[PDB]
Amino acid sequence: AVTYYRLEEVAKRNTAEETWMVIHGRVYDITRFLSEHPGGEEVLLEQAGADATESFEDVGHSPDAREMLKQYYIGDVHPNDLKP
Ligand code: HEM
Repeated sequence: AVTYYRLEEVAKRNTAEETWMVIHGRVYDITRFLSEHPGGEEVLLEQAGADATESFEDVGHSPDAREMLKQYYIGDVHPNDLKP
């Protein structure tokens, strides 16, 4: 039973205390990654709660970073929130 979030709840996690992001319709808690993030600490906080999809793809991220993504996954965006 995969879990769901809602953009709204996602959005509440705009801090360093707790960092969430949405990439390709999956939510993540990046909280712990920041320090590891080769491209920056500030870039991500710059988009907490946000759907950085467009952003992360516009910076080109590798398959390796993609794979890294799997460890910070917390769920997917609510279907009803999915934008089709
Ligand atoms: C969990 C989310 C993210 C993960 C796991 C991740 C991972 C990585 C990794 C592994 C690299 C180094 C080389 C590569 O694999 O391409 C990298 C570089 C970088 N990423 Fe991220 N990234 C994430 C989110 C973002 C976002 C949202 C942005 C922009 C808003 C961003 C901007 C950058 C920049 C600027 C660099 C390095 C400088 C450059 O290559 O231009 N990253 N990231």
